[PDB]
Amino acid sequence: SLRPKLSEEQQRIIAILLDAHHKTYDPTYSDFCQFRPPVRVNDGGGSVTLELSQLSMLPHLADLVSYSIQKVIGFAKMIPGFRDLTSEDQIVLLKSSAIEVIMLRSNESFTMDDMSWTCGNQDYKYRVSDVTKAGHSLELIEPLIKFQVGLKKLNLHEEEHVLLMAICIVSPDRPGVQDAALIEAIQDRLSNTLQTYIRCRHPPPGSHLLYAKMIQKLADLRSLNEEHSKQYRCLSFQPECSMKLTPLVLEVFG
Ligand SMILES: C=C1/C(=C\C=C2/CCC[C@@]3(C)[C@H]2CC[C@@H]3[C@]2(C)C[C@H](CC(C)(C)O)CO2)C[C@@H](O)C[C@@H]1O
Repeated sequence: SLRPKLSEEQQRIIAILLDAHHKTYDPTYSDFCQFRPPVRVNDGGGSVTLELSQLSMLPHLADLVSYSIQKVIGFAKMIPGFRDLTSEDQIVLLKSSAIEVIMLRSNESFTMDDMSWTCGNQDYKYRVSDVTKAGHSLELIEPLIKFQVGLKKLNLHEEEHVLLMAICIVSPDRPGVQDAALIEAIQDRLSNTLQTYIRCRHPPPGSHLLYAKMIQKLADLRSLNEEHSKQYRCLSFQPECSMKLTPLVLEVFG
């Protein structure tokens, strides 16, 4: 019922997060041509044996994800309060949420026109088929696409988008966290900002239980995270796979 106005601090938090995102997410994807080139082998049959023997799209996608992890680290460092955490806790949070924030931020390039992550010409258009060419299976891809569509349909304001990523990163329920109380205090400040923003700036009927739906996406992400982890493990068993990855990727997912 009540719709309190955003406090000055809350307005500041949102401005800071919008700015952090604009500085770490290039909507033109102009750096992508610097990654190792994408290669698409003929795999109309979706052969696991062939996909693993080649891993043709892995070098490019690994570079894309490595690049993205670097951007997420930069984004996180700008989250109000993040710097108040110990170095040890900052790293724990980053490593555990990296893949989830990547899935979230990727929703910006995802398009329902053809269910792909379109980052430019045909060369930089990523489809389910490209993900399989990188060693992953439908067990991850299927729910990932469903997740992207579900997120797209929430029609989030950029303010809600950046707050969701911040809330995802600053989670007290990550294994290995030291000061969970502090992390939770920081997360609550962000969650309260999101709830307040939704209540006084998000017009209906898109505001109906929007917060609950957003929180459910965070739960969905935990599942996707676990499935990606299991599959990455399997992928890492392929001889010479490390050379197709990057040191940052090896560390975060290793
Ligand atoms: C990265 C970003 C973008 C798209 C995200 C995608 C499309 C390609 C496949 C990805 C990268 C998917 C998200 C997860 C999925 C995954 C399952 C991860 C996996 C990585 C590994 C092999 C190491 O296991 C390869 O496929 C583009 C832009 O919006 C920026 C955003 O930052």
